[PDB]
Amino acid sequence: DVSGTVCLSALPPEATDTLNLIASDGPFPYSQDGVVFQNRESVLPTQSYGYYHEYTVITPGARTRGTRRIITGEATQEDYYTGDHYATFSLIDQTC
Amino acid sequence: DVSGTVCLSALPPEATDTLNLIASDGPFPYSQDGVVFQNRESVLPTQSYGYYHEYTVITPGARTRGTRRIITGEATQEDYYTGDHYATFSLIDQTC
Repeated sequence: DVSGTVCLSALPPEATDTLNLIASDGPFPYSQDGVVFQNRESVLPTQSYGYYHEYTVITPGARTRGTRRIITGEATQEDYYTGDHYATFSLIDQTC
Repeated sequence: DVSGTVCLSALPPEATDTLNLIASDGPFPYSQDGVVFQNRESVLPTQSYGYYHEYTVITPGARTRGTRRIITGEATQEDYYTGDHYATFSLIDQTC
């Protein structure tokens, strides 16, 4: 289940950075940016393989890619944030 | 993010000195000159560890290393100036 909606303004600023890169199709900072997200644990609605893609949201100060991601679906503005390495997701509302 | 490009001629003269030392591979005045800059806060573009190195830009009169630096990247002509101890950066344009 998607745990609600979150305003874009409420997320870390790097989430805005990631969305702006998704809009331009990159170039992306990481080679893993834009891979398919398999939705293994069925947290997001079930779709055919390839429907969802994942992108890094940089965490300043982290030594790795960290745990923050944006997952896109194919519908307009269907963008989900996770800050906990895919345990929970929120739909992003870009209007607030 | 990088805050734009600045001509070398518009930076303190000490920045020209530091760039000349980088071109000759030293000798450098400070022991810390040439160490890797980790880019921990993700202000500069994400790159592999060791892509960036740091060099002192002397501040006249200072007893310490002060707050001015050049950060080199591995690409041709990729040099960044900070006058505020890594909070902000500008790309240096050696052509002007």
